[PDB]
Amino acid sequence: ACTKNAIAQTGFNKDKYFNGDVWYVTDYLDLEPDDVPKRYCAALAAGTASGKLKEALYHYDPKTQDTFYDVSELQVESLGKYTANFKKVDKNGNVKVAVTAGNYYTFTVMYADDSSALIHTCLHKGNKDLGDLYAVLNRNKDAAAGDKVKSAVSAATLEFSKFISTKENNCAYDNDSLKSLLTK
Ligand code: HEM
Repeated sequence: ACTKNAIAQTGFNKDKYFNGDVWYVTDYLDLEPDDVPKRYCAALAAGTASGKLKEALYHYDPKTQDTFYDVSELQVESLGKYTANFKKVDKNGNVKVAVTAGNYYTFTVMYADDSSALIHTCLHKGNKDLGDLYAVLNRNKDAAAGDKVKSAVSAATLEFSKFISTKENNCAYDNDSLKSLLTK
């Protein structure tokens, strides 16, 4: 179960974050892991599509090769804090698993600038027991985390040394499909 009420960035610039470009997860902190894929890859695109906040997601397990895509409309709770009911889609946006109540994640942008971000998410999927996940994002795949986002990790009272890197994972990303999924 999740335990954190993440605080959104003061002065969060929604149009800059939700600009249609891709964010790569470079490092993450799961407060409730199991044995787990310590090795894992994720990226998202965040945009506005004909006046709706949207996110497209891409997950790739570099060992199992398990790959899946999602699209969500984000509903606003407050500036920088959203609730996202997701649908699993193929890369072209065709629905594989419809939106359903109880399949949602929350999404809080704790820090963002033009290149980097720190987010919190709490995923709810069926009767699954999931915990808090923090992710360091970058516009450039595998970029080393800079001092602004690392300071934000510290300011959240987290230890960056505890985050797991995705940079050494033989990750590959379908960023073109993320971009096009925004409309789906
Ligand atoms: C910004 C970040 C993230 C968001 C918003 C996110 C969102 C989601 C969503 C919506 C699902 C369910 C998709 C579906 O069933 O249609 C999912 C599943 C999953 N995610 Fe992520 N995720 C993110 C980052 C990560 C990271 C970095 C990892 C590596 C720890 C991760 C590992 C997983 C796994 C293992 C599942 C499968 C859950 C299950 O079905 O048992 N995710 N995620």
